[PDB]
Amino acid sequence: GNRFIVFVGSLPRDITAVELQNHFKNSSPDQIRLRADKGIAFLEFDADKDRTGIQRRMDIALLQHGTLLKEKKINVELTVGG
Repeated sequence: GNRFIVFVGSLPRDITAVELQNHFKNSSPDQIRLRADKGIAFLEFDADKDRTGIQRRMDIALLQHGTLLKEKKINVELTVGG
């Protein structure tokens, strides 16, 4: 309902939660679940936490689309509404 999810993928085989937390630290996610099985993860963000702040939190997370992580390039897209 009052939350959105970030589809992050293409992650390295050796990925660590430390490297996930430090990336999205500024965007402040609610949920963090890494699935190395497909090199993807799920990051929920509580929209109810801030009606006018959830936007920037998503922007900051979305800006990581194509960033480099542990010598791999990763993707970031929306997941909820398609």
